[PDB]
Amino acid sequence: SMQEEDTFRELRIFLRNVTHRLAIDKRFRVFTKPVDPDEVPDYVTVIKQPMDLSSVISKIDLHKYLTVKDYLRDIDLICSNALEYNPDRDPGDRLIRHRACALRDTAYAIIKEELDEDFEQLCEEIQESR
Repeated sequence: SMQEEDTFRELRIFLRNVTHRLAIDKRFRVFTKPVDPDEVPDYVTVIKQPMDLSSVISKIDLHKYLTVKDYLRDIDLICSNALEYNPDRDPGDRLIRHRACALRDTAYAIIKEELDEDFEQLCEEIQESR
């Protein structure tokens, strides 16, 4: 219905807003474009589902997230790809691992403070009925 649209438009705007607060943050700059294949050749062999804040944005715009839960799962993938790819054997590794976790935990904290539970519930029921 019209009212379902209203709801997803509202969702999309909230998701853009969150992604961009993540993206302007200095610590998270390295998550704002795809790991470049030509510049990191074996990434693709280890990491099967690549994800970064730019492709999250396109996905919002192509209406791929009907819930916040689905959006969070993609932010979580950004983090876990990074923990999975990066060895954990020194301070640079340590820096990047800490930023991935920070990204993930910052996304949760923002959603948690700002997302009305009745709004997400309504998003979930609309998806469950499709």
